[PDB]
Amino acid sequence: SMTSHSWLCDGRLLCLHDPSNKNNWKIFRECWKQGQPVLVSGVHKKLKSELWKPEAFSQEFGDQDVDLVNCRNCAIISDVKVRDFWDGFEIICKRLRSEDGQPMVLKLKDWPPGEDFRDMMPTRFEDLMENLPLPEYTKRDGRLNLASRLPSYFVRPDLGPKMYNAYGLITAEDRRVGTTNLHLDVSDAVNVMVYVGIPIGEGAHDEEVLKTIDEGDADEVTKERIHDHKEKPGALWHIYAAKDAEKIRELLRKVGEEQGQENPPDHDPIHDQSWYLDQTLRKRLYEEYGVQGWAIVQFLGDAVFIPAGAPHQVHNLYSCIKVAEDFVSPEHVKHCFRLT
Ligand SMILES: N#CC[NH+]1CCN(c2cccc(Cl)c2)CC1
Ligand SMILES: [Cl-]
Ligand SMILES: [Cl-]
Ligand SMILES: [Cl-]
Ligand SMILES: [Cl-]
Ligand SMILES: [Mn+2]
Repeated sequence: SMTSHSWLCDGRLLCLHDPSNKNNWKIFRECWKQGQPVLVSGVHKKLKSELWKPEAFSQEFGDQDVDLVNCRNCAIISDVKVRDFWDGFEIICKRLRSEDGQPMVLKLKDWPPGEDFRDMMPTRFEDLMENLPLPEYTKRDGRLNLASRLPSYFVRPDLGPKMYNAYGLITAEDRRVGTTNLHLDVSDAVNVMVYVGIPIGEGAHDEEVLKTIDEGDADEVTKERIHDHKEKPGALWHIYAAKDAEKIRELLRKVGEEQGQENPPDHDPIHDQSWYLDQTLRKRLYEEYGVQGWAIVQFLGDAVFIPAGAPHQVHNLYSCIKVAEDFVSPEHVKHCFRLT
């Protein structure tokens, strides 16, 4: 039977089922006030699927100049054409190769660039913004979005949205690498999975994905969602409460010193965006500092709500197109205030 919502993370994560239900705010606002992330499923069913395909981005925008990142070693591939990324998104025999002769796991950096999404892709901009869940929070002029209403005593988010495009991580060694390293944002955000590409040709990485989910600490109901085999999994997230950010900084200063890094006692390993918490580090955070997080598998059409100040990291299981919008809820406005 259709239902309004369910729970993941053993009851610690709200999952809303109908992205356009006018009563979602009643269930959402209690969890949100407590500093929890929230998941909303089904947004892909609201969108024009032909606007969110890799082949369309390559056809329309392929001659633009861009930089890529090699996810395995953080090397920058400078000043290549955006088609060199898009044409290898699903077809492994078309990917740029490292020296070792393997196909690379690449991230497309800052594309569309800065605040240019709306000007470059007006039809994509309209399709996303008209279908975002919790619209009183997430639309540029929603009644519960303070972004347009705050003085300069508050850090205001840039004009969005922002697209996040990267290949899936493949090997056993890749399990310890991030697509996006551990960081935090002073604004709230909603991140929507608009396309998942599951490859062919050398796309025999389905088996190692079914060991990542597990070691990633995903709950039994999420696992039930993986093992049912009805929906496409895109990315594994770990999110931590804003209140636990300093304890995470303490762990990462201890680990940096153990690994012979030479850092001042006050430096900020979360702002540096240089760490990915692997299974070893997540267990050390729990055992040594008493910190628990949320392990979230984002499927096609899932919207992840990330609270302001909450440290978070992202690991792509398959090739993903994500689109994110920043907003400033009244519940979390303290995180962007410039004093005390
Ligand atoms: N729409 C659709 C059909 N989908 C094909 C891909 N399926 C898949 C493939 C690899 C891993 C996991 Cl968990 C799921 C899900 C069903
Ligand atoms: Cl908070
Ligand atoms: Cl467009
Ligand atoms: Cl709303
Ligand atoms: Cl990163
Ligand atoms: Mn972020």
